[PDB]
Amino acid sequence: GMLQQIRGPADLQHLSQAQLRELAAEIREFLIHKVAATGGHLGPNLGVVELTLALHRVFDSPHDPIIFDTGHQAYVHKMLTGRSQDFATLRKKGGLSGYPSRAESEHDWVESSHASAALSYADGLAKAFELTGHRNRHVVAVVGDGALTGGMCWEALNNIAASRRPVIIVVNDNGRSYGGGPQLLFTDLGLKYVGPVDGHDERAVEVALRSARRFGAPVIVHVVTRKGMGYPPAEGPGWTATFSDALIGYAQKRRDIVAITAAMPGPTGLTAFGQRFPDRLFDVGIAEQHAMTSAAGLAMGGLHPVVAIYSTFLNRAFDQIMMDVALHKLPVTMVLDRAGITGSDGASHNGMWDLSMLGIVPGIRVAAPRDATRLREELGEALDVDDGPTALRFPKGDVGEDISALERRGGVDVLAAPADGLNHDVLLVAIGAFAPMALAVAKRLHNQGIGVTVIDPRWVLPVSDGVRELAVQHKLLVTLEDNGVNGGAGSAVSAALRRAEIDVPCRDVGLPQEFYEHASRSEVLADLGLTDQDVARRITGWVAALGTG
Amino acid sequence: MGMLQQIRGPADLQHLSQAQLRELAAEIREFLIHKVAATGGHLGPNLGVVELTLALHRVFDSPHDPIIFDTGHQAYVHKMLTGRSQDFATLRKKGGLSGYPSRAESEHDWVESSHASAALSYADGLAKAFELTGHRNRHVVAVVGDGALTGGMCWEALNNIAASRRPVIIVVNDNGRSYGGGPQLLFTDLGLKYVGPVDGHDERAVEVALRSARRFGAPVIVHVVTRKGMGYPPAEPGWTATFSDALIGYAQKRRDIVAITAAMPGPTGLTAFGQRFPDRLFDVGIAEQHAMTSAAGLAMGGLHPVVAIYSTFLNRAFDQIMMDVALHKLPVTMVLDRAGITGSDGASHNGMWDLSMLGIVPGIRVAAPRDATRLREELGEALDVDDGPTALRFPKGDVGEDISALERRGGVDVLAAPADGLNHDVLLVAIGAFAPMALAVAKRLHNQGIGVTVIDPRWVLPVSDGVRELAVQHKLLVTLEDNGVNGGAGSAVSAALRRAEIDVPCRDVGLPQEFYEHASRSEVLADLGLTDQDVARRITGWVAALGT
Ligand SMILES: CCCCOP(=O)(O)[C@](C)(O)c1sc(CCOP(=O)(O)OP(=O)(O)O)c(C)[n+]1Cc1cnc(C)nc1N
Ligand SMILES: CCCCOP(=O)(O)[C@](C)(O)c1sc(CCOP(=O)(O)OP(=O)(O)O)c(C)[n+]1Cc1cnc(C)nc1N
Ligand SMILES: [Mg+2]
Ligand SMILES: [Mg+2]
Repeated sequence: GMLQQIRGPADLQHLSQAQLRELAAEIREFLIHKVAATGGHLGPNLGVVELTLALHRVFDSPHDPIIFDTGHQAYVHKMLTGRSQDFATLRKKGGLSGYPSRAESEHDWVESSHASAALSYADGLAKAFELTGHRNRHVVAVVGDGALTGGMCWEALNNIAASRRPVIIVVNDNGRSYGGGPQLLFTDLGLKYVGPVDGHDERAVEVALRSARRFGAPVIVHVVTRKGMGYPPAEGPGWTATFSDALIGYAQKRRDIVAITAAMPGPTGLTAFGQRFPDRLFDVGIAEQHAMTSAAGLAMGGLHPVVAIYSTFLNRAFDQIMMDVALHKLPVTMVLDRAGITGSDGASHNGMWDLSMLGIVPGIRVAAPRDATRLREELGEALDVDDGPTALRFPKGDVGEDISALERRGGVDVLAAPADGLNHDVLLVAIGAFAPMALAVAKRLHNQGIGVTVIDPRWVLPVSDGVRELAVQHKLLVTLEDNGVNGGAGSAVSAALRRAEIDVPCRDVGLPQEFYEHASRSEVLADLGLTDQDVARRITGWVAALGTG
Repeated sequence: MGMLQQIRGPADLQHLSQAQLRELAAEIREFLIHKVAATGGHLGPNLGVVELTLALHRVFDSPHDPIIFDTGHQAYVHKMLTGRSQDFATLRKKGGLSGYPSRAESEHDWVESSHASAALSYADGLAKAFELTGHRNRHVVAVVGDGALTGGMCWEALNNIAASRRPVIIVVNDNGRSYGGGPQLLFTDLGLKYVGPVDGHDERAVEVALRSARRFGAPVIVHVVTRKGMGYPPAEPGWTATFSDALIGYAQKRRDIVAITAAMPGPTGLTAFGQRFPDRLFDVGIAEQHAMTSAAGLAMGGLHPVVAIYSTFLNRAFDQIMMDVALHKLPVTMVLDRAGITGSDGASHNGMWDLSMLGIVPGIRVAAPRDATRLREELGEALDVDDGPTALRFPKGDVGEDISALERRGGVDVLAAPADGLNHDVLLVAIGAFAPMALAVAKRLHNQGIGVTVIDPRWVLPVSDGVRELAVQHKLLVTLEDNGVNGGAGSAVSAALRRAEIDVPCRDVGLPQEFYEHASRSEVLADLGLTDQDVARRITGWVAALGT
């Protein structure tokens, strides 16, 4: 049993090639059984077993930093750096992170899962080691073919190529046979190129890595791997499926609708759209910037693009939404799935920034579906906005059960009104998927004699006349949102009331503006007090304090 | 008379002789010098593309063939050849010709954004649209400078363009080398057909290359070498100077300070820093994303980077600030010059987003200097924050005399207090460049018998204890900021008060969340009612409504 004997990378040093073959087979058996139980990125990690062995046989981590781009493929790295006994807890609260973690190991450097950044870290680290006079530190960046489609890699390669400071660029390419990688050639950029190397020939990978280190300047080592290598399998109604079906339905009648994904046609629900309309689906790679600006170009050509990008990753396209789409008043609809807490993938995956970021965009119209019917209606309304950008945001998981409104008042859906004998005390503005929690809050407060109107504004931005009209009829306004509080929906509602000379007290119940550790979505929300029990308690205290000072 | 006056549109070039195009180029240069020299416009970049622009409009049929300029500051010759040569007396003036292409001005203009490196992405989308709508024989031409080509968007776009035979012609206008600011990487062997290098001042040779590209039937790169300022040798007391001097002084003692610019060492005040510490200045090209994440890597190696990027361009680095710097709690200081209204470059240049964008970043610390001494002071404080990102933001132009405080309470500077005998009616939270306005507003209100405390919070984010402590002592809080109101400083102050159970009425006096047309900074502010007269009037109304 060799895996159990690996205390750290140096224990690989004197293994025979036969022993390394046996060890790699032990590693695959481990991954298959451990990751099947916890969930996680099985396929990408099976693909890098020999690559990771070779990296830790040639380089001296962390004196030689091994930076994983995206970081979802560092399980083998963790198993070879003292953490093989920790995988029962993988991606669980308090357990092993699904990405590298500096708190777990000195061998881990970058915790962000946002792709294509590794080479930029590498350039800065190499610059730092020169400035501090550290001898013989070899920065190694492991970059997938998908990550290599992102613009950050081009900026970093241009900067790296301007210097003889050694950076070793390991391209982990599983988009081709020895797929989702670059269409552009990177054999002739002006940087030394080694390969293509069979990334499941462990000794060949070491030979190439050793040649790269000897060269003493920037070098690209192109390694070809197979996703899921060694495991054939790898080699409840959700919001996504409701979106997919609704988009197809609208596009059957409207030929001007096109769809764009940044490398995630399946997860965004666009695969089925492309099957029906193959000429109207574009996969631009891991390139959210180009997704949005190419959408602007499509709209300048008369089309109405639907850009489906998971909330957190849309951060990369802020300036394109602002200067390429909004400045030109172009009809681009953005669909942000995985909005709000996602939980298991940690801080860099939670979609908790979109309402705050999109709120800076002049004239933007943003909707947060509360259920399946409202996702279908609001998508149709967005597709009917022809003079500027629109966005829909909704969480991962089971679609919310339909909640029909008591009445619609200036675009706002009234979901609950104060019961007879109770007054209009609290206006609870329920954003998106928090409608059920708001209704439960209203029932608890009812039992305490506190009258609550629950509304779903539908179109959260801009804040509508209906919200302002109902706000003046209540004594306290509470916004409940699955988004960071800073610049979020609650702050936007407060700002709109004050602009309208309405000074009803407002409170912003949302996610504190912090980076969250991995846990289940329900665990994160409970730890933050985003439960109907805790929210009702807070509102009780605010109501009792009214006029006390 | 001359030929330029006879050019009604591009087709009037069609039958000119080579000798005539040569005379016309010289007339265009003389015109550009007459109307742009010493005005603040982009003379050099436009002198560089006289022959290129003539050749483009001799080969392509705009706008059936869209000609998309990257950045757009080099489209003056394009405008002269598309019916606007009589409009240059108004260039970059309120109500006059834009400094960038404008769809309202001309069917020949497509992209109005000045943010660089986006043209090829527009071009990919446009080519895709023409295919989907069945338009024949529309050749999309993107004119991309060598500097713009250092931006990541170009690589994403070229990757996508290369996946299709849809005709996109990539005209690289390279003035970073002689026939530097351009890519270090080669683009001769990307898998895309490459033509050149072409002498960009040989108008005939440029036409020959463009015709070869136009008939190729697939994407093609045409590499044209131009000389910035061709034909005009001269083209061939500021906040920024205060920053420059302060940074050099701190780095003399702190060897761990490094500076990074995204292709603007001169305008950001970093040239003088590199001259003193040449190993500690990095120019990463037009690559704000790489600037921030390589800053993260430098910080991971034990250094304290100072990233100087103009406010509006920092939008491009939002996710790197968030997931590469802030997530790792790294000590990177961001210095945002041209913060607030800049005016003459129009909507895509005003630095009116940074307080709103930065406020989303968990834990961030953001300062807005009110004067030179506070820039020096707050920069030093930023450099001493070792556990997360800091930012300073300040406006273009000259810095006036220091504004002295009456006292500092909880980090907040009290600039004025209600006169003896007046009540504490208004807390006027003056952000950065608007401290003089706030003091003028307070004097007007004083004459009306309204007592105002004016504070400079210095560190606007997070909102400080001092702001909360003073707010409860007043009947009204007004935040005055040179930033968009949505998610800006005023909304942040309001949110902090409400989180602390303080319901004192707050008003957010800032820039409406709109894209502004070009005009002078003072004109934009006046048009918005951001003057001490107008703001005092609004506050008078709010105070009258509260009574007491
Ligand atoms: C179970 C839930 C787990 C969610 O996490 P995910 O969605 O699996 C992940 C890691 O995140 C990835 S990997 C990936 C392709 C890598 O392709 P590539 O680099 O070739 O790697 P490979 O696996 O082939 O080895 C993409 C597109 N994403 C999302 C993503 C999108 N946009 C940006 C800027 N950054 C991202 N990080
Ligand atoms: C006096 C007021 C006028 C301000 O306007 P500026 O600052 O001149 C301008 C146009 O903006 C430019 S041009 C330029 C180099 C172009 O280099 P290149 O493409 O090679 O052009 P060329 O050599 O032909 O001039 C750069 C860096 N900037 C700023 C800039 C920075 N970051 C981003 C994302 N986008 C920008 N647009
Ligand atoms: Mg891959
Ligand atoms: Mg140039």
